Amino acid sequence: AVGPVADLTITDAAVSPDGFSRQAVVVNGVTPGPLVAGNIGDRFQLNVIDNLTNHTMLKSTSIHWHGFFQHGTNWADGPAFINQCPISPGHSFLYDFQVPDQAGTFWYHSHLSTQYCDGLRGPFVVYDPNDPHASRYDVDNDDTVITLADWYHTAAKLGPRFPGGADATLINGKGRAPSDSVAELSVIKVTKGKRYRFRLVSLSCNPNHTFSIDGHNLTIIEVDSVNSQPLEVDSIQIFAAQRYSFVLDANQAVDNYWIRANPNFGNVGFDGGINSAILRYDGAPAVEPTTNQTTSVKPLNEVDLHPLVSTPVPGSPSSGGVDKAINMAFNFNGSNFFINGASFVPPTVPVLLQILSGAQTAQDLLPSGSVYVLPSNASIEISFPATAAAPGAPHPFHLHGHTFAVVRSAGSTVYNYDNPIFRDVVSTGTPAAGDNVTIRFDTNNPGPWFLHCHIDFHLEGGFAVVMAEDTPDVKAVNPVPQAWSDLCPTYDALDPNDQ
Ligand SMILES: *[C@@H]1O[C@H](CO)[C@@H](O[C@@H]2O[C@H](CO)[C@@H](O[C@@H]3O[C@H](CO[C@H]4O[C@H](CO)[C@@H](O)[C@H](O[C@H]5O[C@H](CO)[C@@H](O)[C@H](O)[C@@H]5O)[C@@H]4O)[C@@H](O)[C@H](O[C@H]4O[C@H](CO)[C@@H](O)[C@H](O)[C@@H]4O)[C@@H]3O)[C@H](O)[C@H]2NC(C)=O)[C@H](O)[C@H]1NC(C)=O
Ligand SMILES: *[C@@H]1O[C@H](CO)[C@@H](O[C@@H]2O[C@H](CO)[C@@H](O[C@@H]3O[C@H](CO)[C@@H](O)[C@H](O[C@H]4O[C@H](CO)[C@@H](O)[C@H](O)[C@@H]4O)[C@@H]3O)[C@H](O)[C@H]2NC(C)=O)[C@H](O)[C@H]1NC(C)=O
Ligand SMILES: *[C@@H]1O[C@H](CO)[C@@H](O[C@@H]2O[C@H](CO)[C@@H](O)[C@H](O)[C@H]2NC(C)=O)[C@H](O)[C@H]1NC(C)=O
Ligand SMILES: *[C@@H]1O[C@H](CO)[C@@H](O)[C@H](O)[C@H]1NC(C)=O
Ligand SMILES: [Cu+2]
Ligand SMILES: [Cu+2]
Ligand SMILES: [Cu+2]
Ligand SMILES: [Cu+2]
Repeated sequence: AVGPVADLTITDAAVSPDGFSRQAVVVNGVTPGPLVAGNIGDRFQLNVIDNLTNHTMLKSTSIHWHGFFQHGTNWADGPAFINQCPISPGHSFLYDFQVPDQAGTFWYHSHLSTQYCDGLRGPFVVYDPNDPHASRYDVDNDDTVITLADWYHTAAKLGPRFPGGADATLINGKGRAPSDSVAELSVIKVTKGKRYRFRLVSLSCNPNHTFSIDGHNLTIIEVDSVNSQPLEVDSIQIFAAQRYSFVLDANQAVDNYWIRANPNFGNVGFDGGINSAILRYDGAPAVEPTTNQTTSVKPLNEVDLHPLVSTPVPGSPSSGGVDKAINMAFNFNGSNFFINGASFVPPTVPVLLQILSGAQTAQDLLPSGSVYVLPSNASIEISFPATAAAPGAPHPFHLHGHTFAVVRSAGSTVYNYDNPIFRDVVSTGTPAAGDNVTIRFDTNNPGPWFLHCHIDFHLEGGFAVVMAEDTPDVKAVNPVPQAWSDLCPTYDALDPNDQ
């Protein structure tokens, strides 16, 4: 792992994770990029060096540190034209922030167009030397991070606007496309008798994945950086951008066992060993498993998750017992997504720069109809009713700068004002189940924070809004470095083909 103080060099390279060679966006030579790690309390100084040369995958870039509150450092959050102008090619920029009050499993990714889909994405872990779950496992390290990624043989800007699924699911950066079932698979080495904290991170641009391990159950103890009550399951459906820690007891027979991550669409199942990797106990031969999959009889259900430590829900025990309730009505017209009649188009001047330049009201802020001004020190409820009007369901919505209470989960008609799980990416379910997924949070974090579908192609088609939280305090609370002030002039000076 690198960090907390590190250079991250962004370049274009040839990679072949599934044996097919293509140009991708890589981080210190690799994709998924390297694990960034620190401890709770750390200051991170992550120097992002943009040495990109390929305009099709974008020569400019911007990195988001997914799940971090970034309190007082809203300028470092990453979304292009919300929190900064992109870094320009040939330049570097220092993201410099603290993580005083969080620990768990995160990730980092480009937040410029669909560039993370082209490879700029990797895992990010913040350890707790007082982790309340430490008694449950023996091993937690670089090799117990498990990444899932959808991989495409055509680049983001070159294929369909809304791809019908990936060529290959990669697990720790390797996997098979169904045409070449010879390509090397990832191996996750375990040792009989040891308990492992596996940190499962979905780096997905689009599909969700139903993750299982032949012969083993999984005890979930963390959900998107929030410590849970331990929950034993035999399969986990994990949506783009979500994270779970699970404990795996390596107390079965020394052998090879299939690791399975079946996407919701694209190449499904496991023929040829697609959608798979290998759990190899030490001593087992260097061969593919021959285990078979059994029916999941205890699948994860989000409603079954609860915080480890009692965490009151923001507001009061009633539908709309909050200071401000916002409903998000979805639409789609074949090319673009809309929220409450507005398809997001990034503004010329980043929302944060507009605020620092005096714009504190929805009337003054751009894009018009896409920015919701929130009062300070208030409870907020947001509902995302599933509708046939928004194909590509279930949409995993993400709120930057906050961890929220999921008061109503997909596939559940029930509202939990008592002990609902908190997380930062939530499936908004389907119109088939009449879902009306609802979240709550408190506005104690001044700044503009993106709220958007985490299917990158949908974000790109406009499926986003901005929550402009406590705009009158943004300037005082988030002092900006000169390097940040320099971004927009430099970017705006670029030829459009060097963007
Ligand atoms: C900027 O980044 C973008 C996004 O990735 C790059 O876009 C690529 O554009 C090229 C050229 O326009 C496209 O090439 C097409 O590629 C396909 C598939 O190619 C792959 O499969 C081959 C078959 O086995 C194999 O030879 C290739 O290997 C080479 O390429 C890789 C990757 O760079 C390299 O690592 C290797 O060393 C090899 O050099 C590769 O694995 C190919 O089939 C296409 O050909 C049909 O296409 C044309 C028109 O129909 C025709 O002339 C041919 O007869 C052929 O039948 C074509 O060459 C490519 O698909 C794009 N990549 C992606 C992921 O979308 C762009 O290249 C980058 N620019 C720079 C400067 O690198
Ligand atoms: C992961 O979780 C799943 C679900 O919780 C769990 O599956 C359960 O496994 C047990 C294995 O103990 C299954 O029950 C067995 O079923 C067989 C077939 O009917 C019976 O013959 C077994 O009886 C023998 O073994 C018992 C000990 O448990 C003796 O008490 C008994 O007298 C017999 O000798 C036994 O009942 C159970 O049905 C499943 N439940 C399902 C599928 O819902 C699985 O074991 C867990 N995996 C791991 C590795 O922990
Ligand atoms: C999903 O829940 C939201 C939030 O409760 C609902 O929107 C509210 O509906 C009632 C109408 O009976 C209004 O009084 C509230 O003011 C609404 N909030 C709005 C529109 O901002 C929504 O109706 C529910 N939708 C579905 C499909 O169940
Ligand atoms: C969908 O709406 C967008 C944004 O308003 C518009 O520019 C686009 O042309 C529309 N597309 C179709 C297919 O109607
Ligand atoms: Cu994200
Ligand atoms: Cu985020
Ligand atoms: Cu979506
Ligand atoms: Cu985001």
